[PDB]
Amino acid sequence: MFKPHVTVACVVHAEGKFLVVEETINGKALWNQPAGHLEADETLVEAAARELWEETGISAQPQHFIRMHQWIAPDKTPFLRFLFAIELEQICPTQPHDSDIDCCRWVSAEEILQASNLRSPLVAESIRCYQSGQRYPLEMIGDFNWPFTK
Ligand SMILES: [Mn+2]
Ligand SMILES: [Mn+2]
Repeated sequence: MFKPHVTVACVVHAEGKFLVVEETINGKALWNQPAGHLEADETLVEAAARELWEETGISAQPQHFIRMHQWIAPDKTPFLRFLFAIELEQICPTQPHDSDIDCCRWVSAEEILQASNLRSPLVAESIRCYQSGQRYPLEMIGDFNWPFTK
């Protein structure tokens, strides 16, 4: 049965900047949203909150649903990437709990769109969706008669 990879990602915004994670991937440092795979017996939204925590060490629940992109990666690996928005009042400290993460930067929209080191083109598209003002309720992609405790 064809299954596809399912990932979650978060636009995090505060004081006019966005949070970005810097991973080194074979020798170069790239930027992504905080993003991750969805794991088993997990809610998308739950998954987004864990990947945020793991990649940045921020405790925050995703606040809205921006959009989902379905795309294929350069090596033909298929994705359903669920994108979310969180707003905070101010830039908050960060501390990744994942080894693969080198660091977090808080950066302007135009730095992300001009940047030549993005992990994929969805990283800038993401900022383009955010900026369109598109958001939705979390309930758009929510769970149904979930067996486990939230
Ligand atoms: Mn991760
Ligand atoms: Mn992960």
